Amino acid sequence: GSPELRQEHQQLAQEFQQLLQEIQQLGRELLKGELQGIKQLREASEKARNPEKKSVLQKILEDEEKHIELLETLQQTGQEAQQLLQELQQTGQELWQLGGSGGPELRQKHQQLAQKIQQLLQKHQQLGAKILEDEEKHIELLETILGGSGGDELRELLKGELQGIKQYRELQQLGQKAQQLVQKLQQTGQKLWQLG
Ligand code: HEM
Ligand SMILES: [Cl-]
Ligand SMILES: [Cl-]
Ligand SMILES: [Cl-]
Ligand SMILES: [Zn+2]
Ligand SMILES: [Zn+2]
Repeated sequence: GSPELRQEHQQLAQEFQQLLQEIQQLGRELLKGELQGIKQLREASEKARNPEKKSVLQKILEDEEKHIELLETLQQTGQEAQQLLQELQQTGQELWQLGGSGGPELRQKHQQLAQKIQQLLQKHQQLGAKILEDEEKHIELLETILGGSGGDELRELLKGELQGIKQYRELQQLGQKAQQLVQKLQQTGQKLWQLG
């Protein structure tokens, strides 16, 4: 009944708020690591004398720089979702008291905030998927230049890129969980209105 559904909706929102925090914190860890890996790449690229290696490392570096902008956009998208979550909280606490009374604008605002957060999480997801694909492409490029012996510095770059992919995967994993929570928030909140 409604008591149990209000409890579930409350619990889902608390979980969502924690997950959003963990996402943002991971983005900041991803920024740090990307910045650190770019330092190593720029040095390696500059020091490279083999044409093949130099050209590959320049393409990786070019695109890693672009990752910094994409990650900043991802973090701005997560912050916006946090701002909307605040508003869901305040409007939801008012809906707890008012219910369906008065005109529909409060109800609609809360539904519209939820729709907007779902759209932000889809954007965030897509931007993260774009970064992770390209990070994987840079693994494949590094492997092209890692034939034979030596390549010690290249192996260090590869190891860092592999740690990056681990983190990006975790980022997408949390985003998918967050999107699932938002679906459950929608379903439970719809049930709350249906039960009146
Ligand atoms: C991202 C999606 C959503 C989030 C984070 C969210 C969050 C919240 C929060 C924090 C509350 C106040 C809980 C409390 O009383 O302490 C609330 C209340 C409520 N929400 Fe949502 N909500 C979401 C989507 C929806 C949708 C789509 C609907 C309806 C279509 C809905 C209907 C309600 C209703 C009826 C209440 C009042 C009952 C209550 O306070 O427990 N919510 N929501
Ligand atoms: Cl260079
Ligand atoms: Cl070289
Ligand atoms: Cl590439
Ligand atoms: Zn990257
Ligand atoms: Zn690339």
